[PDB]
Amino acid sequence: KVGRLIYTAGGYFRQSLSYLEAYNPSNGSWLRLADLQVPRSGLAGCVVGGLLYAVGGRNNSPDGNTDSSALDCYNPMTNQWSPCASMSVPRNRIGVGVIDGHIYAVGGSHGCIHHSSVERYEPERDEWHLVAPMLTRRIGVGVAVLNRLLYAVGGFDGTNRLNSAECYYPERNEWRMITPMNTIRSGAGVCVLHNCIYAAGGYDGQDQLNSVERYDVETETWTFVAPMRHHRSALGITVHQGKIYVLGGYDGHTFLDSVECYDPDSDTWSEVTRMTSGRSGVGVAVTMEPC
Ligand SMILES: O=C(N[C@@H](C(=O)O)c1ccccc1)c1cccc2c1-c1ccccc1C2=O
Repeated sequence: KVGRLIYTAGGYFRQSLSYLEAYNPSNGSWLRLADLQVPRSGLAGCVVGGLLYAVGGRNNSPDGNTDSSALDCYNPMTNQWSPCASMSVPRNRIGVGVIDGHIYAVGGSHGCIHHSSVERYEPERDEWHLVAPMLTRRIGVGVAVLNRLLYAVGGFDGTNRLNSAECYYPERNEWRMITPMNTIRSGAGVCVLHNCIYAAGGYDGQDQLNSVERYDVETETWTFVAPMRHHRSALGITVHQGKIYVLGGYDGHTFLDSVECYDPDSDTWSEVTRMTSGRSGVGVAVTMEPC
């Protein structure tokens, strides 16, 4: 269990960013690692087999905006990125979850197109294949996996921001609606901790949110927990050693550098570090330290 870092890839501040930086909770240090080959915001990060994957996003740049169909792999042992097979379609503001060593890419946008489509990547074969689409088109969607079931939470369908959520049952290749959240959330951070799916922050159509709610997969209810110190949309999120970490985002005024940590035992958030610069739209995942 030792030696793991929180990696943050990409993001946005004025333009999309290529940064890969890794935080060590055991000593408070940050490392700057190999830049992404292409800057991207609105991507997602995940880890399979000790390798960090960066999925989708968009390169917002002075010379144009290009939505990304890319899958790229970072190996901490070599500090190098390698391209993988690309997805069927570009997906900005994507959500991603991993089940049994397979990466699911969910929703996202391509220009004015808001996807309901979903595809699954097989690292051993370096292939993507489409699976059943969601019941709702969702961009800015939060995704997490609990008990080998995949959840898609909130987002924007092209007309309205959403409080709805749905679950994918892989052995039936089928999506079903679950109880909706109490709050509309686009661009929330969504993760799994213990028996619950958490949705932290986001934008409700009027304001960035500091509230946080969790869905108990047995009781099918959403319950609010302690709010974050900062309102934030387009935040990064991950879980490490039993605590939720939220990174960056936009608070309605500033691109945040703060990283907050949620302790479920005390139901409290604390500010634990700051990124090297404020940014939104990052991808985040946990794997072994490099070299
Ligand atoms: O929170 C906002 N927007 C969310 C939405 O539209 O649902 C969203 C959700 C997910 C990804 C991107 C955006 C929002 C509202 C007004 C002004 C601004 C933003 C914003 C967000 C991120 C970076 C910069 C800004 C910014 O200047």
